[PDB]
Amino acid sequence: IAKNDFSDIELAAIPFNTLADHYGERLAREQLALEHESYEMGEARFRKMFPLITTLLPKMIARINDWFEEVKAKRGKRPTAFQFLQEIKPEAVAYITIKTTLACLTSADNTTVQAVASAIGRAIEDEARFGRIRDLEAKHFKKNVEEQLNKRVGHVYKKAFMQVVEADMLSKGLLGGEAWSSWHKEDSIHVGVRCIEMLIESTGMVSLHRQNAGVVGQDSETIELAPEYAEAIATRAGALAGISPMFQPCVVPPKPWTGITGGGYWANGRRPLALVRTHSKKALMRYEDVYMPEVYKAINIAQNTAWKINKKVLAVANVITKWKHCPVEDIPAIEREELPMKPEDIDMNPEALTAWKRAAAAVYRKDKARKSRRISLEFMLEQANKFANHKAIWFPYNMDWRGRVYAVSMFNPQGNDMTKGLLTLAKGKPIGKEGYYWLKIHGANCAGVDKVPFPERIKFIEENHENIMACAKSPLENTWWAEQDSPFCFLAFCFEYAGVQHHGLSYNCSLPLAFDGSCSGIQHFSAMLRDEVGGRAVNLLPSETVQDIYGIVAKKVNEILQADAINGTDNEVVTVTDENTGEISEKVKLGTKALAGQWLAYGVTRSVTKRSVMTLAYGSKEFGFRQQVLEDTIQPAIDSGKGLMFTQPNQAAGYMAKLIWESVSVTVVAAVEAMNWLKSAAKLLAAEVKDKKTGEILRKRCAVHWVTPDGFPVWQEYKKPIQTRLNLMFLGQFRLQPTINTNKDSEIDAHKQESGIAPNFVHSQDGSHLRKTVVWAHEKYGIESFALIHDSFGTIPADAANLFKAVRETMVDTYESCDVLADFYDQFADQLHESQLDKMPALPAKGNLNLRDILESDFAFA
DNA sequence: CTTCCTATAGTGAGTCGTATTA
DNA sequence: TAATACGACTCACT
Ligand SMILES: Nc1nc2c(ncn2[C@@H]2O[C@H](COP(=O)(O)OP(=O)(O)OP(=O)(O)O)C[C@H]2O)c(=O)[nH]1
Ligand SMILES: Nc1nc2c(ncn2[C@@H]2O[C@H](COP(=O)(O)OP(=O)(O)OP(=O)(O)O)C[C@H]2O)c(=O)[nH]1
Ligand SMILES: [Mg+2]
Ligand SMILES: [Mg+2]
Repeated sequence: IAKNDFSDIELAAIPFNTLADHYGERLAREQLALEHESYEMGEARFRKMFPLITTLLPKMIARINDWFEEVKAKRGKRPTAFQFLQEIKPEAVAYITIKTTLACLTSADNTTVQAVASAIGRAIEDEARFGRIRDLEAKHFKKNVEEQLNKRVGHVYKKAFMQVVEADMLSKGLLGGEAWSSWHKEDSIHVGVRCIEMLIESTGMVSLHRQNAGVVGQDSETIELAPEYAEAIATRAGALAGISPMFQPCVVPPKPWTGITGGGYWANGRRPLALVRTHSKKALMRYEDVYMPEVYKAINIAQNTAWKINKKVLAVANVITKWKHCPVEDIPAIEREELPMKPEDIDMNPEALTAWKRAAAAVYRKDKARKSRRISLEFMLEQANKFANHKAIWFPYNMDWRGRVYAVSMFNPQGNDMTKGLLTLAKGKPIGKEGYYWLKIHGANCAGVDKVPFPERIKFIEENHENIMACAKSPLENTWWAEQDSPFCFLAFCFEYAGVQHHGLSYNCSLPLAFDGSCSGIQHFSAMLRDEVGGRAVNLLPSETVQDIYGIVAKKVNEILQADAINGTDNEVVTVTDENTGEISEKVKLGTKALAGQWLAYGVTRSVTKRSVMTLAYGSKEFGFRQQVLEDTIQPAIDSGKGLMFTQPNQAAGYMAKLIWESVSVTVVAAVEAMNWLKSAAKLLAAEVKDKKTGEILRKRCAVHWVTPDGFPVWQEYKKPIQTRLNLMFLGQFRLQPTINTNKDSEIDAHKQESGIAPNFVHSQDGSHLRKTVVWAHEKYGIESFALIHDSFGTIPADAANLFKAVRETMVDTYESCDVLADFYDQFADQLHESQLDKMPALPAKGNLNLRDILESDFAFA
């Protein structure tokens, strides 16, 4: 390991020496400096900005040590937070916070004082340790190198995109150790809060508020950034200038993996990376000794995927985002969102002010979301304008306990349209014909044209030619590209399809082409049992037409809608003539007879029968569809004036769900049956056992354990947290008692462990198929670039073909020699359950559909 | 039971009883 | 001595 081997005096030397060694030197320094950028503000970097962080940063810095006095002078006990806040350079303590705080804020969802603090406290610890190493490394990567100019130049402009090396030369000094927080979540809270606390005193940046008090279930405290700053983030460009996510790209090939920790970043002065983001220590420790070469090589290749900033897009990106009315509504405007003032009168509770409590909160619920999506945008935009030039930039990868592959950089190619459109590769090659074709294809996919045969897609392109004959020239005028489902990503194409015609099929192209199936997981299910209609629905079959699984269930459910629209039942009795009004909720259970008549009045298309579908891969039944169909289509409908027919909503919601669950239950029959099967295994395999009365017991609730195709092990270990609260006199005002979970539990939550065993095993696959994919595709068709998004594996226009094919070749080959369902069993037959065994088997019946029919499946790429 | 994972996480004022320090 | 900062416990919560 790193430590125990050499004294910290040099642990910060090896990384730099080795770095400067390959690649270059100029780029070597900027690297660890960059990595450092996620801990403390550059003394020089700062003096260079001569606008926003500039103001907040110092005010905070001061307050930090300034607070250390107030505490040092006082007698009595000292605020715990302090106890470990002192031995830490304040110039960092402040910086972390701002960012880390601004970071969390970018989450329109969880902004609860819990999260932030977690996020802050973590970093602080991430600096508490690696203290000197984080510093001494600087004094080191500061001094020049050992002579040499030529080879020290950095790359000699040699356009060859330097490739990383191997564990060989890799000095044992560059590894990883305990990448898990050593502090107790309890204390980690004291720190952040206190940080936050002092961030408030110093800078008013963000304020804390009591969200929906007295609400025993939805009661919590969150921090909402102050307007001032918010306002100077939509207008004042580069506002977050010096602000950079605690994780940024790299302008050099990343440090290859070979262990549970020790990858992505080089700088041994920071926090190590976890190959598998495990919600625990032990879980990750299991992954130590695995002997799973296929897993590593896979990620190693993905990580070594060089990226370039789409200089053209950016050019317009940061431009329009500052327009009062941007052609992209997906962009949080800069204008202020008013609201319907008090409804004429004042003291009334009919349906006006009664519903006003929910007719006015929309703005109080949206002003919070906008600021989110905006703070986010400004982030991706800074990094862009930041690396805009950088020759090449890599993204480090990680994977959840399930396998799925995530990029570590917050500015990952796995983000929104803006973000993706602003990315591209570099090792491109003269697209040629094969590519040009798919290029025009990718244009359509993005153009929202994914419901038709390729021939009709390409057609779509040639048809809208002149539509681009000016879009790529003066987009600032050609507001057409900003209409397609993904304008940004589309534009990127508009800029290629334009030049490809200015240079010919010789026109090199680095733009990655995206390939996404019809409905992942559901595709894999129909693959491990061969659901005849299943694959045919998830387009997995060599169909001649685009089978919209979502749309089939529409007409399908629509069919049953006409049924109950003729007979069904009838408006059941109210709830009047009774004893003493025991239950007056809904004085009419209505009937399926009039229900269909309401739906047929709304339309019911693929829309409604959408979410409820995919979600099925996560565990969505008729119970769940109620809420979905409601808030997704019913609830909002009426909250817009329409939906004037839905007299009793909740009921109608129970109606469609009903219809829905049916329509699919018989379609993707394999999926459900499979899940129910899985969902059945866990239970009697998760819940402990006892004995013939008395009380004695034997088998202890074993943690889910099985192995993926490529070899990636995995455990569910869905333990049950043991929470508690703290007492914190926040800002000498009140007492903030945080309810937090203790990262030292041991108990396990069966229930969940159950409802999750199935839906997880899914991704585990469609996330494992992927690895094998890229690997095979690497050695098979010598591929290097991969713009994969869990199920959207992409590559250069020329590597399209090999990819488009390779995916199948794996999906098949894999679910062929391998038997997920079966294998899983063998993974516990004896290891897990002992006696009984029975009243649980009932293997799922297989279907007749040779997987080779996939190698030719035109659609359903994934 | 009732929508996976990029992890999470009911709140604050009363009232006390302890180590801990200037 | 006498002043801190807080875990522990317990209610009522629009
Ligand atoms: N694992 C996972 N991936 C998701 C989920 N939602 C979307 N994705 C994938 O990540 C991609 C981008 O996700 P986000 O950046 O989180 O959402 P978004 O698509 O930008 O939505 P919006 O434009 O309205 O901001 C799109 C898709 O490939 C999700 O819940 N889980
Ligand atoms: N794990 C997970 N993945 C999601 C979730 N929502 C979306 N995704 C992933 O991101 C993908 C985005 O799909 P959409 O573009 O929203 O729909 P679609 O099914 O592709 O069909 P279409 O574009 O024609 O409407 C689908 C899926 O693989 C989610 O809640 N959880
Ligand atoms: Mg979203
Ligand atoms: Mg998809």
